[PDB]
Amino acid sequence: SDIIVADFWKNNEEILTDFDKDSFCESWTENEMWSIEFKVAQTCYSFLDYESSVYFRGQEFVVKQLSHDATLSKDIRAPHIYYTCQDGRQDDAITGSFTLEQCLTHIFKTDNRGFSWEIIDPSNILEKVQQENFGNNNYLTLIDQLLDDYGVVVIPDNRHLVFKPREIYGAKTENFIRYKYNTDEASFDIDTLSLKTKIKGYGKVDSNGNNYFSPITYTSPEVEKWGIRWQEPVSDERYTVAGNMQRRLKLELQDYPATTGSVILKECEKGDYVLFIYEPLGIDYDVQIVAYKKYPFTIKAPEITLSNNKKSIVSIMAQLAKVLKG
Amino acid sequence: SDIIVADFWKNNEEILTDFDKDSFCESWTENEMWSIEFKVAQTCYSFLDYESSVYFRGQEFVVKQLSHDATLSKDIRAPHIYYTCQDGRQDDAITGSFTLEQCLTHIFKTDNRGFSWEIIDPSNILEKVQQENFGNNNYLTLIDQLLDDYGVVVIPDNRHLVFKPREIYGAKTENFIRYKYNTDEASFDIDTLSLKTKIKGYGKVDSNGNNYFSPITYTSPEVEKWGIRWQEPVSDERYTVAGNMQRRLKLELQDYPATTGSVILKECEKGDYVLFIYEPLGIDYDVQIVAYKKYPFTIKAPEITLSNNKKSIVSIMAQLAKVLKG
Amino acid sequence: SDIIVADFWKNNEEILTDFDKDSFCESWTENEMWSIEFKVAQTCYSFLDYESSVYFRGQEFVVKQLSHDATLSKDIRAPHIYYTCQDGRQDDAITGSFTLEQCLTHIFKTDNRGFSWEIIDPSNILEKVQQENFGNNNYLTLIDQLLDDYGVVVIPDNRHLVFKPREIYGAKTENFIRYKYNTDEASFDIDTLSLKTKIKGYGKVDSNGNNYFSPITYTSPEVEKWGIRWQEPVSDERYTVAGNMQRRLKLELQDYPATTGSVILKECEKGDYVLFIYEPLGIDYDVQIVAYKKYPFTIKAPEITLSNNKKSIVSIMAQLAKVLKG
Repeated sequence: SDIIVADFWKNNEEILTDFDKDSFCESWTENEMWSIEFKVAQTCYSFLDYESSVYFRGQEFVVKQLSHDATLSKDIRAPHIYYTCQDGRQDDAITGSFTLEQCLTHIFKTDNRGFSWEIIDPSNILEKVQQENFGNNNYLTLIDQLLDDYGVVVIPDNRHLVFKPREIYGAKTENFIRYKYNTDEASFDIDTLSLKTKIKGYGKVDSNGNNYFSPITYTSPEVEKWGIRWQEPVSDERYTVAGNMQRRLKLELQDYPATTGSVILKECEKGDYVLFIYEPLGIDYDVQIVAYKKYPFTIKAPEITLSNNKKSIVSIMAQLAKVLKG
Repeated sequence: SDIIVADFWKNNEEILTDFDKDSFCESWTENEMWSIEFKVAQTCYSFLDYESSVYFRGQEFVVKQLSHDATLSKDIRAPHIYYTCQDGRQDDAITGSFTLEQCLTHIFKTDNRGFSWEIIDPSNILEKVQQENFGNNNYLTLIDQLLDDYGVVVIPDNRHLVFKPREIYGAKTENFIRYKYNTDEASFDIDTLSLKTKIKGYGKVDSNGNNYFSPITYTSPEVEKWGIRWQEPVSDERYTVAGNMQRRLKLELQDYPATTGSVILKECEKGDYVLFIYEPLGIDYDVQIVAYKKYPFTIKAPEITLSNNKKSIVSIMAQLAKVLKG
Repeated sequence: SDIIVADFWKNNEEILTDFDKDSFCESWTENEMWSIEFKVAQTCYSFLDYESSVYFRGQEFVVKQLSHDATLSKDIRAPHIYYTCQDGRQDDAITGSFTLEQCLTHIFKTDNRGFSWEIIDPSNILEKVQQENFGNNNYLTLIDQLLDDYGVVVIPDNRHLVFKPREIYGAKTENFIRYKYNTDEASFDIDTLSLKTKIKGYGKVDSNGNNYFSPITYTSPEVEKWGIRWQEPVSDERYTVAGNMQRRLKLELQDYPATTGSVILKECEKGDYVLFIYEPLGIDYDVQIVAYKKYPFTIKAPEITLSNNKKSIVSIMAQLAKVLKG
């Protein structure tokens, strides 16, 4: 449980001591942020400043924000080392039918900046995507594109990046929520504003205005419950053949009420599933762990965010704003 | 005055009883929202839940947001049935010189989803608009485009949609405001940040860079009061002939101070006009009813929003934020 | 120190008297706003209303926002006369390799609206920029483009506009801040989220996909301190030759921690430099005066904003939001 701090130049390293244990917070939100924040009061080299590394439970975080007030007090915000990949650019672009492996190779070919990667896909879920000018961006933006293109998640262990198809990210647990109303341990925002039961996927349109392939349709089994309601189609001008489009549609269709909540659950479990039972209507569906907030040096339980909201993290935060406002 | 509630499946229907009469709110804002919200406390089928219909004064509202707290309390927000047209998509697109009637026909040809429409235009104000790829969107977005293209308003009576030219939407009343300053019954934000007196309308430019027609200019009579000040021109690449452009310009020019206020007025009157007399300068101009907020089960007078702000509803809300802040 | 007010029509002019001296505020933020605001209580022509001119220390401000409450009180917000150039449009566009002088001439050729200009560049820093369709916009938007294209600042003296290369805007003062932590007189937000040490500049790409010239690279001397970290490149499709690109890159690279603070300093000094010494790491760099807030009729010292944040004024305000929140 010792925290280690090193200056950017790695000449001063020590155990961090003068920090507020109740301040100390580790926070993660799926594909948005992973950071630690804490407050230190002091009473003589530099160990903790901009660009210092802070080592906590086997992971490295780098000081990017730091306040100075005066004894003296500093409030640190340190994003996980993963986020430093944004310092890298791949200006070169490639076009063609490529695997995730070929794309990741493209990102890091000229300067890997200490990053490595692997793809875990033993069932061969993934397939090629037709890239057009893949590149000309910073490494993080490029990775984020791949996540969307291939239907994968990235799980950083320091600068080693593990990519997995969404299907094998998170396992079914034995946790479940029988939801009748909000409690101390579980509060949810639920709506049907985005409830849809059928969606189309369209590829490229030729110079004559004709489609390369007939659009793909994906229909939820909940079409029986709610009737046909059309989600905005996926339209991807790069696809001249269906490719992974069908799976893309199923990944995107919001065929259950958008449900986002903050819970205390009864280990690391990013992406793990909890069965959500919406009791008033007897409708059962999975919600996933999409965020956490830990105070590891206190007796507080981790605060977990569970969601099935496929739209966006901003849509998820809107729902949580309603949860917090009450 | 009985409210009726039916579940989505129409197997349970009843008179709604356990609701907070002071909570009960009907709100409308021109081309933005129309909803009811209320709170119900309970102490056994499902009647009121997601996708339930709530019938109030001859109109249908559908539960899309619902809170659950615990006795038990639920806060409902139910947009008018009109807004459910967004569940429909017209993926097909059409190009050509079309009437509003032809466009509306296009929207609902494959699946009307229970919607109908009519156009009331006895004076033949409306004309054709040159559409390019009209379609490929949800029904609400398409309708909103038509409102802008043709200079019309839509007035939903449940799923029956009445379209009217802006000229015959709202009549001149005998209400007037002699404005010297803000009172309990009328408070206004007024500015001249967007005050303009002349505007141009441009159509398509050809492959050589030449315009299909010379731009149309519309000059306010207030050019005598304020001098020439140029509004951002209308530019519409679809127009190869003037068409309805001149009228478009007059619909858009903000030739009076942008004036937005919340009033209590001394029936349904959406779009009706109130004469606004800006007393300090002796300048008279019309403001229109663009929103209301009713508490029908209380003795409170409807709160009305009057505006002549042609920019946007966000611009109108900015002004009201100033009214509310004081 | 007499304030003079004239109505828009210039028939009523007088010394302004019934105003709250503590209310009276002059505020400037670099290329964003320059205004006065004040409150007047009254107890009879119109002198002070919408479009009135308010003359303060040799500059003209025009009333655009005005509140009315009731004795009677009015809160005025009056942007500097410079901002009225937005009432002018240059619909015509030009393409070619042009000097700043040729562009400014283009803006004001048809109707100068009382504006004049001059360029002060005795060292001949400025050069031609390849314009494509320069024009078709309001005068302020066009000026703002030129500021970015040519690397210049505009310093309005009423409607006379002085343009200067960034190098000769602001001089080195003898003011310095030895920063260890925040005090009553100086509080700063500092981060390294945008810290970059190398950047590329790209021009036009031809029909075959090849660049007209090899990209230009600019490397900070701080690459020795922080390592190579790539900023988003400048990419300008108009450039078929390097032109002023190298200078553009140096103008844009954020090679020191983004540092924004509110200070009381110990005359007009827009753009003047203060040496910022970040004491904990012994890193010295310039910050510039980018905003002020004055209460000229009080004993309050001007509040100055110092920054070296090259991203945007919104990025600068974000940092100040952190300063204000604490």
